[PDB]
Amino acid sequence: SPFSVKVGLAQMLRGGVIMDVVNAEQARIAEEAGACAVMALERVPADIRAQGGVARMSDPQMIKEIKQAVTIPVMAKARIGHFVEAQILEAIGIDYIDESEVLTLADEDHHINKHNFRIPFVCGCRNLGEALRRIREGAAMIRTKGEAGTGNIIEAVRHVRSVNGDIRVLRNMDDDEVFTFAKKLAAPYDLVMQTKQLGRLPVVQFAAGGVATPADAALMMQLGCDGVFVGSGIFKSGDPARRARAIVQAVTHYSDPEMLVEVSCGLGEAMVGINLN
Amino acid sequence: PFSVKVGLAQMLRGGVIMDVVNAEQARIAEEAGACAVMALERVPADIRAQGGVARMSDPQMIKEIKQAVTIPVMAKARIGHFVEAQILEAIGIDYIDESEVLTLADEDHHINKHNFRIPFVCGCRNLGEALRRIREGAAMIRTKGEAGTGNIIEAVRHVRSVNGDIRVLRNMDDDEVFTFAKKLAAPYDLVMQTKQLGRLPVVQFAAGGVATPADAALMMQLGCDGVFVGSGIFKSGDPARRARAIVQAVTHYSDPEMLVEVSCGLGEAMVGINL
Amino acid sequence: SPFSVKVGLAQMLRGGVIMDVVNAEQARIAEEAGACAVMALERVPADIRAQGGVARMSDPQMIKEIKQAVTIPVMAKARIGHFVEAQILEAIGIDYIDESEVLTLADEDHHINKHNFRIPFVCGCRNLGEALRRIREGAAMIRTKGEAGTGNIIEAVRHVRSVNGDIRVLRNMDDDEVFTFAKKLAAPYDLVMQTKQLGRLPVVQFAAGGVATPADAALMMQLGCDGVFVGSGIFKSGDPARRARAIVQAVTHYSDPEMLVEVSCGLGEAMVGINL
Amino acid sequence: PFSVKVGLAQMLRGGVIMDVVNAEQARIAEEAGACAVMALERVPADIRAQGGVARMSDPQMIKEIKQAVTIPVMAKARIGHFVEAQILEAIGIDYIDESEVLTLADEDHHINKHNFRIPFVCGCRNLGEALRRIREGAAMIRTKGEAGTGNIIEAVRHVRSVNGDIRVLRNMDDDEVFTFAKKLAAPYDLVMQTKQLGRLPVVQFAAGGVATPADAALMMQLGCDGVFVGSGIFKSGDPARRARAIVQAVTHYSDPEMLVEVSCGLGEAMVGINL
Amino acid sequence: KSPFSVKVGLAQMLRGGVIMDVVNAEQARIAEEAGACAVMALERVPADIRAQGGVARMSDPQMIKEIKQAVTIPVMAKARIGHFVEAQILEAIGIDYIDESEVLTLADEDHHINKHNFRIPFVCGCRNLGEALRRIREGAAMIRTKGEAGTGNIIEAVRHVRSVNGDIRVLRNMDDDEVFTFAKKLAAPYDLVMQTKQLGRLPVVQFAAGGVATPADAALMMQLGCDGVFVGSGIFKSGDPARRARAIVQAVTHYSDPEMLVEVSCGLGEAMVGINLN
Repeated sequence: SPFSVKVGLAQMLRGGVIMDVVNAEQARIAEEAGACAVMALERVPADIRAQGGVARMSDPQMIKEIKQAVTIPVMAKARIGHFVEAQILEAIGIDYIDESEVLTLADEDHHINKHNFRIPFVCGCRNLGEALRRIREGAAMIRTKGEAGTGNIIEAVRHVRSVNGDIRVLRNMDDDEVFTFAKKLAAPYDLVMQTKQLGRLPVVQFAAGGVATPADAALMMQLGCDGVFVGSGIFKSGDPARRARAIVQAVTHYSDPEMLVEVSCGLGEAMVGINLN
Repeated sequence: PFSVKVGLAQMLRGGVIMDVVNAEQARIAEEAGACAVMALERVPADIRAQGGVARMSDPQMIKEIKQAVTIPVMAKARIGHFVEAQILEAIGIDYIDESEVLTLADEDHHINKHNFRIPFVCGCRNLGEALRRIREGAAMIRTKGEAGTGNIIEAVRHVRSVNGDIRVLRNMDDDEVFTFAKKLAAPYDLVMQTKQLGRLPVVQFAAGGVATPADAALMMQLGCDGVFVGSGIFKSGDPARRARAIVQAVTHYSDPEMLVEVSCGLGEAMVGINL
Repeated sequence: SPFSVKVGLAQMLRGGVIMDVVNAEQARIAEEAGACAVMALERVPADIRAQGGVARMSDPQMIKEIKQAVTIPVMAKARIGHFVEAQILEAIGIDYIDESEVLTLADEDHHINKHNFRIPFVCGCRNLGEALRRIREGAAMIRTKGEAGTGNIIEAVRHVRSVNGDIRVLRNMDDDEVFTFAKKLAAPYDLVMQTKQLGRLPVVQFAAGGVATPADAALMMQLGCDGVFVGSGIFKSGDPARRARAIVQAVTHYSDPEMLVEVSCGLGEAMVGINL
Repeated sequence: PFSVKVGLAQMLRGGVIMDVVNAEQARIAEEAGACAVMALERVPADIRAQGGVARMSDPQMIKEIKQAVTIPVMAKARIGHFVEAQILEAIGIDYIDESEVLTLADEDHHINKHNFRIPFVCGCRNLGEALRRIREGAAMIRTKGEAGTGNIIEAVRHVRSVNGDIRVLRNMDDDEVFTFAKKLAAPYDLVMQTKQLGRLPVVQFAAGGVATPADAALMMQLGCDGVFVGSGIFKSGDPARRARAIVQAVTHYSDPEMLVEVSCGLGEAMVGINL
Repeated sequence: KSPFSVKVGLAQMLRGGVIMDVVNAEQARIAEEAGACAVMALERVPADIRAQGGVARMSDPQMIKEIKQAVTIPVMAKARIGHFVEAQILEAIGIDYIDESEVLTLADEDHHINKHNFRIPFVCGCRNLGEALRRIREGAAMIRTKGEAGTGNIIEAVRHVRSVNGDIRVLRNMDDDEVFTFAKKLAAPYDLVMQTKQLGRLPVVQFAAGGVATPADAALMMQLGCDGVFVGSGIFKSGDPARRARAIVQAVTHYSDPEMLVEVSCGLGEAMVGINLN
C-alpha cells in the first residue's frame, strides 16, 4: 500500500532531532549540528506564543531558500484542515508536511485528508485516541505534544506517559474488552488491534513540546520515544549552534550519563521560557 | 467467516420473527407464516410487568421448540453472557440474539460474537450502536423501540435515526467522514462500508411495540427488512389470526386494500402502556 | 511463615464451589452434591435482603451441628470488625472465617486484624485496592463480590473484570509508575509489586454474588476465578440438590459447553431474584 | 464532694447494668448477676417502635424495684429535667442516669449534677462530650451507640473515638493541648487531667446495641469498664439465660472457650433494625 | 547491611547541621566559612525563582563542578521532580546528594524519580507524614519538611513540621488494629507506617525548610524536633550574608541556649524582607 511506503520512509528518522527553522541560516546550523531533518515555519512557537497574530504556512519563497540550503529532509508546517496550504507545499517538492497545532487552526472540526497526498504527513497528539485518528486520516508520523514555546517539559512528559501507558495497557488487554476500549478512545478498532499486536504505535513516534536541554531530550528517549522535535529551545537560547549539537548528541547517547554530562557542560543560557502554573 | 453469517441472515428478509415461550406458541408461529421463532423465558411485556432476573431459557424448553418446528430457531442470551451463548450454540439452534430484554450480565462489554460459528442478532437505537455490534460480530441488527408496551413510538424514532444517518452519510463530504466516525464512536472502516453500500451492512429488522398489522407495514415502509414481534401476538385476544395478519402485512406492506382485509375484525390488541 | 501456610490451605479449594448452608440438612446436601466446603450462616443473603434486621454470627450450637454433619471443610461468617465473633468461631474449631459484608457491619472504619488468628480468613472485595488491603490485614482468601441475594450476576462480572483488569494493567506497567499506582489504589506497595511479579492475586480469588445458574458459575471460571461461592441460588431455588451438583459440574468442566448443556437441562425454577 | 461519687462508681467496674421496667425484670437481672438495675418506663427498643413522650417512671414502680433487690438501683431522668432528678433522689435510689433515650426536656442545657448528693450517669458520643458531662457533675459515662436496634456499630464507633482521642491526647505536645481543648469544646483542666491519667477520669461503660455475649466481650476488649444492656435481654427469646451469659462474657471477656459455652444455644436474639 | 540503609546512614551524619543553597563558588565558600554542613547548588535561590518566574531547571554541570571544587564539605544539587535524567547527570558529575526539589519547575506531575535506581542518596520535600513516607518508599534517604519557598515567612514550615511530628506521635499509642486504616488514609505504605510507629520518629533524617530568615526561626525548627535546617533565601537575600550564615549555624548548634541565641542575633543587619501571602 502507498500508506505503508510512507510509514516505511519515516523510519529513517529514528535516533534524530528535527529542528524548526525560519530561515536558511537556521537550516544550515541545524544540518551542521546533525539534525535528521529541518522544519520550515514562519516563526518559532515561543515567538508565535509571545507576539500572537494569525500563524500560517510560510511563504513558498522562504521554503525554497531552506530547501536549497541543505541536503537532509525538509519538512514544512500547514494549518490544521488547510488542505490547500498542504497542496502548495507538496507542489514545492519538500519531503514532509507537518499539519501543526502551533499554526492557527483553519478548521476546528476536520483535519486534512492526508491519504489524498503523495508525500508523508506528521501530526500532533496528546493521547492514543488522537494518535490513532490522525493515523487513520493518513498521518505517517506522530508527534506526541506538550506545551508549545514554554521551555517546560511537563506536558510532553504527561502526554508521552499517557500514549505509551495506554499501549502497555492495550498490549495485555482481554481481547473481548478491546471493542469498548476502542469506543472509549474514539479510535478505529482495526488500528487499536494493530497497536495491540505490535505493542507500539504503528508509526514513528517523536516527542515535542518544551525540550530545552540535552537532559530533556534524553528523557524523552528514555520514556520510549523514537526521536524529538525542538521548536524554540535552540533558537531562543544564547548559543543555538552549540545547543543544537548537544541535543543531537544527547539523543544519540541517551543512556550514557557521562556523555550527557559532557555535552551539557558550559552550554550557555537556555531559553528562559514561561512557567504557566 | 463473517460474510457467511451475514449471507445467512439475508434469507430472513421479508419475514416476521415471533418470540415464543413454549412449543405450542412455536407451532402457532410456524403455521402463522413466521420466518423464524425466538425462544425466551417470558415475553417482554411479562418481564416488564413482573420483574425478577430474566435469563436464558432452560435448554430443555429450547430443545422442545427446536423439535416442534422446521423453520429457523433463535434464542436469547443476556448481554455479555458468553457462556449462555456457548450453551445455546451447543444445543444446535440457528441464531443467538444477545438481547437487552433479558437482564444485562455485563454493563461494559458485549459478547465477542466472532468466536461463535452461528450468527448473532443484536439490538440498536442508533447507527453508531449498530456498527459497534456489527464489529463485535453481530450478523443481524434489531432496531429497537420499547419492549413490552405495544407502543411503536420509540421504534419509529430509532428506525428513522438509523436510516436518516445512513442517508446523511451517503452524500457526506469524504473528508468529514473521519469526524463522523469519531462522533458515532464507530469503526471508521464500517462507516465507509455503510457509505459505499448505501444501507446497513447487515439485515436490519424493526422491533419493540409492533402490535398491529399497520405497525408492521409502517416499519417496512420506513425501510426495514422485516419485524420482530414479542408481546403483540401472545398478549392479544387471538394470537393465531393476529400472527397471520402481521405476516401478511409484512409481505404485502404497500397494499392498503390488503392491510384492510387482514386488520378487519382481529379482536383485542395487547393492553400496552403509554409512558 | 504462618501467613503463607494459611494461603496454601485456601489454595486447596481451587476448582471448587463453596455453598451457604443454614442448618445441618443443607450441609449434607452440599457435601453430596460435591461442594469443596460449606459456609455456615443464620440466613441466606436473599432472606437477609427480604427480611432485614441485624444479622450476626450464627449460634455456635448450629455451627457444631454442621461441623459434625460433614467431612469437607467448614467455614462460618463473622460481622466486619467483630473480632470477638471471630474468636468464638475459631474456638469452635471450624476451618475458615469469612469476615462478610452480608452480615451487619459492626465496625465501619476497621476490619478484623486477621493476623492475630490461627485459622485462615476469607474477605470480600469490589476492586484490586480493596483485595490487597484485606490481604495485608491477614485475609488468606479473597471473594470478589457482586450483589448479594439478587440472583443477578452483573456486579460480580463488573468486579471480577475490575480486579483482573487492574492486575493485567499492572504487569506491563513501567516500574517507576507503580508507586503512584499503589497510592491511587490506597494499597500497600509491596503487595502491588507482589501482584505484578505473580501476574495474579497473591491469594486465591473466588467469585460471589448472584451465581444463580450453571452458566453463571462457568462464566466466573472463564473470566479467571479460582472457584465460586453460592449463597441464595441453590437454596432459594426449586431443586437445591440437583442444582448444586449441576453448579459443581459447571465449575469442574467450565470450558466444555456439551457438559454445560447436559447439567443445565431441566433444573426446575432458579431463584426469582430482583433486577435494579 | 465529686471524688466520693466518682469513687462510688468504681465499684461497678466489671459489671453489666440491666434496664428493667418492673420488679419481675428486676429480680431476673439480680439473679442473672447484674451489678445494678436501671428503672425505666419502656425499654429503648419499645420507645423507638412506639413513639410518645418518654418520661421518668412513676415513683411507685421505682419503689417496687427498689424493694425487689439488694444491688444498686439506678433510674433515668430526661435531659435537663432537674425536677425529675429531685424526685428520683428523694425516693432514695443510688444513681440517676440523665438519659437521651428519654425525651429531651431542655435542648440547650443539662442538669447541674453537682447540686445532687447521689451520682449521675450521662451519655456521650465523643471525648469532648464526655468531658462536658463530667464538668457538669456526671460521675460515670455511658459511651452510647444506637438505642433499641441491637446493632453494635455506633457503639463501636463511639468507643473507638473516645479511647482513640485519649490515646492521641496522652502523647500530645503539651503546647498544642490548649487548641485541642478549644476544638473539643471541653474544659482545659479536664483535658489535662485526662492526659496525665491516661484514661477517662470517671468510669466508662459501653451502651447501645449490645445484643449478644460476643458484643459485650467486644466492648470490654476495646477498653470499657462494663456494659449497659437495655433491649438486648428483654426483647430476646430467653431473657434469664441471656442475661447470665452476658454477665459471664463481661467477667470472662478474654476467654474464647468461655464465650463459646455461654453463647451456645441461647435462643433468639432480639429482632433489631439495620439503618 | 542493605544499599538503602547505608544511604540513610550517610544522611544521619548531617544531624545538627544547616544546609545552604548556593548559586556560585563565592556563595559556596561563604557557606563553608560560616560552618554549613553542606551546600546545595541551584540556579537561583527560591526567592529569585518566585520573583522572576521562568522555567527553573538543574544548574549547568559546569557551575556544579566549580562549586564542588571550591569546598570540602558535602555538595548537594537540585533536580526537577520526575526528571530522572537530570539526576543521572548530577550523579555522573560525582556530587554527594540530589534534592528532587519542588522549588524547581515540575517535570512530571504524576510521578517522582525512582530513587532506588541511584547510588547516591536523595532528599525530597513533604508537607505531611503520608507524603514523607511515599518519598521514602521511592528511595528518598532524607526528608525536608517544607513551608513556603522564598517568602521569609516561617508559618507554613511550622504547620508542616507540626503535622508530620503530630502524626508520628499519634501513631505511638494507636491501637495496632487501627493502623491499616490509618495507612490507607495517609495513602502510605503500611510497613513504613509501622516502622514509624516502632521508631517513634521518621525513618530517615528530617530537616525543616521554608522561610527560615533569622536565628530565632532556625532554633525554633530545632526545638520543634527537626534534625537540622535548609536555608535558601534567608542568607543570600539579606544585608550581611556571611555574618547571618554563621549566626544561623550557631543557633542550630546551640538551639536551647537563649543567651547564645541573643548573642548571635545582636546587630545582624537587614534580614530578608520577603512577602506576607495571607
